[PDB]
Amino acid sequence: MILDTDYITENGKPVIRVFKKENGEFKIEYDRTFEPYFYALLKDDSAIEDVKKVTAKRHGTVVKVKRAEKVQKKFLGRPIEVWKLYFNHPQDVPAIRDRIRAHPAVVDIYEYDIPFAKRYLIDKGLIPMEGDEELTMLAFAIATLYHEGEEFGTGPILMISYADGSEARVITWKKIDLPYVDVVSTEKEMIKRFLRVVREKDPDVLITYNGDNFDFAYLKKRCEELGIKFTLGRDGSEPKIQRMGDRFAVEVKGRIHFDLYPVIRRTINLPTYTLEAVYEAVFGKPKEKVYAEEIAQAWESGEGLERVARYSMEDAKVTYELGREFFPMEAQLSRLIGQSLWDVSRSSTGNLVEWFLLRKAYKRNELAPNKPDERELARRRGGYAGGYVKEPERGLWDNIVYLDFRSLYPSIIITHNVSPDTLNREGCKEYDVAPEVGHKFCKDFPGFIPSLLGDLLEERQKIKRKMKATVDPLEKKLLDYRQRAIKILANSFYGYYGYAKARWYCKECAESVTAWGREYIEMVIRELEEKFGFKVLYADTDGLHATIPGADAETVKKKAKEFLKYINPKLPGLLELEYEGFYVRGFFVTKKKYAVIDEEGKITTRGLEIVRRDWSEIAKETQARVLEAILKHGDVEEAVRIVKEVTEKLSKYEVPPEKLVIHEQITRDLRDYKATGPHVAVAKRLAARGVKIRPGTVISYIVLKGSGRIGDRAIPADEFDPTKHRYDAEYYIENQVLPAVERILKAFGYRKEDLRYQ
DNA sequence: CTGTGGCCGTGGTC
DNA sequence: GACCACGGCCAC
Ligand SMILES: Nc1ncnc2c1ncn2[C@H]1C[C@H](O)[C@@H](COP(=O)(O)OP(=O)(O)OP(=O)(O)O)O1
Ligand SMILES: [Mg+2]
Ligand SMILES: [Mg+2]
Ligand SMILES: [Mn+2]
Repeated sequence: MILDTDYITENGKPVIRVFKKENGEFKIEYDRTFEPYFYALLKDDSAIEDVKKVTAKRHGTVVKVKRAEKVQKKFLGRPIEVWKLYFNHPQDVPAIRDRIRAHPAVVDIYEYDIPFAKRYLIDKGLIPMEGDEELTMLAFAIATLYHEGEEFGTGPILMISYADGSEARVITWKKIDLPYVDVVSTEKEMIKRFLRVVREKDPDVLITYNGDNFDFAYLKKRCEELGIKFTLGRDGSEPKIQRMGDRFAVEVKGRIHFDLYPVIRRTINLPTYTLEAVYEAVFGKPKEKVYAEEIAQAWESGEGLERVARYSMEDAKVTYELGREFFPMEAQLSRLIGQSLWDVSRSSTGNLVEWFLLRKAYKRNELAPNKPDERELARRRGGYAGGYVKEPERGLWDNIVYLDFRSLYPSIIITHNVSPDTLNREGCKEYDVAPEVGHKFCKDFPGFIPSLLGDLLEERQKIKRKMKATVDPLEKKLLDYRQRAIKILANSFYGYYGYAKARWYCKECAESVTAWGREYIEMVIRELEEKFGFKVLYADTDGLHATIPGADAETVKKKAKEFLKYINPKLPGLLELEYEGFYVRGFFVTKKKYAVIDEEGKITTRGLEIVRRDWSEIAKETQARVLEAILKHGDVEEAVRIVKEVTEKLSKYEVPPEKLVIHEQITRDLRDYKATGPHVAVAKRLAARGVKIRPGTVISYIVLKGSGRIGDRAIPADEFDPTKHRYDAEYYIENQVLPAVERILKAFGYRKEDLRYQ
């Protein structure tokens, strides 16, 4: 099983290294035969003579074209002649490429920015993570001495916990009478002890939660301060701090550093992303949090250190368990993209598509288009029309069926062959004409991307089957995640068409797909309402809620199933409308915002404050009980009672601070805020106190009593003291709770005045 | 930073 | 007050 590739340099020449685990044995395979290259398109092949003489000087050594050879390839399906330019070292490519491209006789150059080790994986047809090979895994975590306002890594590490299938232990340098703690003499010894555990357990995978940004950087800092070599790689090396825009990523050569945070952040929708919060959401159970001041208080006194050691040990065990649960998803993705697990688990979905496309293109002999330059970027800024959203019938509706297209946009792309290599192509024999926008797509031969989406849909269907059959709830949720991930990947191929930085960019494709989406959903609505007696209550892009007014439950279900048997045979190719759900009661507040209740009493909520991270819990909690009182009890006067009790509770300061907190992400550098809302305001004041804020920081705040701008009244959550200053009960009633519930109770004739406390 | 459609609170213009 | 960009997050 191939884990990774890289290259090192020996004698000025590149040597590729393949990291493999075969029959339980770790191997490093060396390939010295592989030659970096890119392609050049010429006005005429006589100019190759002059092009071959281009040189660059890098670090006082002349760089030259090692060898040129004329190759036949295809570009968007069409034949094309290019010159393959080989070189002696990968670094030769960035050094010479601009000067090759600037040559008068060179129309353009191609595939000049593919990393050499990944070029090797693609060109050699190697897929990481294939095989029954069993990998070993080890998680670790750290607990550190912390005081507000000190530089990173100033305080010593106090404990390094670690966990795998067998044990879960804490190394520390103070005496903790617990059975999983190993006390050693010094911090330096604690670390050197951790180093040996890893070397001797020899894990294939190293699992952390935010290790890319916290744990490994702290360890590196302590190692420098204590004079330790931080030897974790299987080749003896220290961890390699790669860079990835605003964040960092940490490699550990020969092993897979599996950092959970990017995957969890991508998969689970939480207001905050503490390890406790993530653990709770995946496994159901709570995790106690001990705090940096608690930790430091215990350490400087000797007392209460066993709560800290337990907390440390649970971090590792929980990290390991999260690691075990999500690893199969990342492995399969690794196989589907054809890149390392280390990459795919940190990759944007754009780069995942790009890397999948590059690999398939090599197998098809399709020269890849280039990422756009700044001028092509600017001519791609135009938008295009998206999906049809129907304004919902409002009020309370009974016996609601939900009908929804399977994998709609991918299914359109495949059925109508929507690809840049088939758009207005040649003199073709059959085409499909997109409605409204008119683009013609050749049907004589399969388009590049259309020919590839099918298998992604099968893979999802296969996982979906496994999911619907699985009874163990934990395994069913993880399987829900995997099938959602493959669905988002497949839809990302559609979005890629309209992605400005995309290689195989194609706005006509993108807008042809949406336009077909609109035609199909509107045809279904019209057939439902004008010929089968349904009232469509709501509809979005490719799904719709519908009922037969006045009919009983079993009539709606029977007529809905009848309609599907009628419509699906008139649908072309993979277009298929699915029976997706039935609800005894539902009500629709606005576009994107509704709630429905199934026959078992499960309320499904979409879009409403309940589901958002950035409303306070007290608003979300009240809306949930209102929703239950209406949808499950039909008792609207109880809903009202609920609201008035919560408004009276806020007025009397009887709601705890935690339900008052608001969570809002900083998405960009503070300097770049054209408008400064409350969360930004709080952020800027922390930034002024020397507190690192970066895109992805989640700000937690409460607004205090007062008036004026709300950002003027707002404070970090951790800093609210109910004794010293009281919270803005007025704010939470009129700006949080009442807008959340009145958008529902409006439909029953309640005005805000009916919900407040006198 | 895969796409567009959309709700909604905040606070900057008059 | 009206007007209305900006920003955040959600439904597809
Ligand atoms: N994250 C996304 N990125 C891009 N396009 C999206 C995304 N989510 C939804 N869309 C588009 C493409 C989908 O075909 C269409 C309708 O969404 P949806 O019904 O949720 O998915 P789907 O039809 O592909 O899968 P499913 O079989 O679960 O219904 O909206
Ligand atoms: Mg569906
Ligand atoms: Mg849908
Ligand atoms: Mn669908």
